[PDB]
Amino acid sequence: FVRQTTKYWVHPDNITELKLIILKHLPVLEREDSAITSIYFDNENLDLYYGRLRKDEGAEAHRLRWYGGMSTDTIFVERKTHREDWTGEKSVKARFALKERHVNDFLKGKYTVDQVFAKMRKEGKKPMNEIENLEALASEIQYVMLKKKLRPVVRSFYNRTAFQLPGDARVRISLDTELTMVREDNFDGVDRTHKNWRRTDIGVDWPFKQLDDKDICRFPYAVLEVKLQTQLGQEPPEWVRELVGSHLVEPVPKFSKFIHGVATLLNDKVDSIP
Repeated sequence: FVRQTTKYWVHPDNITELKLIILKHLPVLEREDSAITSIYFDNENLDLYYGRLRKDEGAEAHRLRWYGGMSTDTIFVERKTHREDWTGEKSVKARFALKERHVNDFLKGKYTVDQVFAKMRKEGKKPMNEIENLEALASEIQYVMLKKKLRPVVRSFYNRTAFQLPGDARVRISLDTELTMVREDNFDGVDRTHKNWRRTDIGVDWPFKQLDDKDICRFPYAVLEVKLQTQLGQEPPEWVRELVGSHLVEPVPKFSKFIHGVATLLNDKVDSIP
């Protein structure tokens, strides 16, 4: 079989109609469970933003992500690294999990790499080479956090719903809704975070009505992702071809939420905008 993954933008007010159509064909796989929140880090010079915008060889993006509501304790510390084609290497994404109570301390170097990985080394369930890999990752994140004086700058939030028939991978779909960016920085003298890795005056309670609305960017689209596995040489189901060819959706290229968030919410601060 051949794979295809495609993303489409959807007008917000077509969401219900779109979900109804999908549900005729694929079933859905508290309301807070569907939340995905990521806190992107950068510094006062927006060094990481510019590095990612320009696609510098080696340009890193750093974000801390959690799935679900505010009782979720597992925080994923994530780093993306851009590699230019000329290197012969592919860009990479990597992450490791941390309990929430260790996040501030880890980022500050008060909770050490050895401490992060002590228990997983003790249980020896993970191959040591993988643990080594994760240690190099954690150390390098800790280092850039300090060296580049990074702090929380923008949050991305959205809800993800997935639709899938068990045992049939011909078509799998996800729908991301409530796409939102929220300021996390202190650049205007407003201390949004009070030394924490994320602001705590909101949770996953979109659309965050309690906040200063200038801190919020509500994205004007939802995102549909369709993944196909098509036996060569058959066709994808007719209903999918019809849907994707309809007025309800439009194909879109790769779009950075980090870049969109900074460029939109801190427009007065950037001197290059996509």
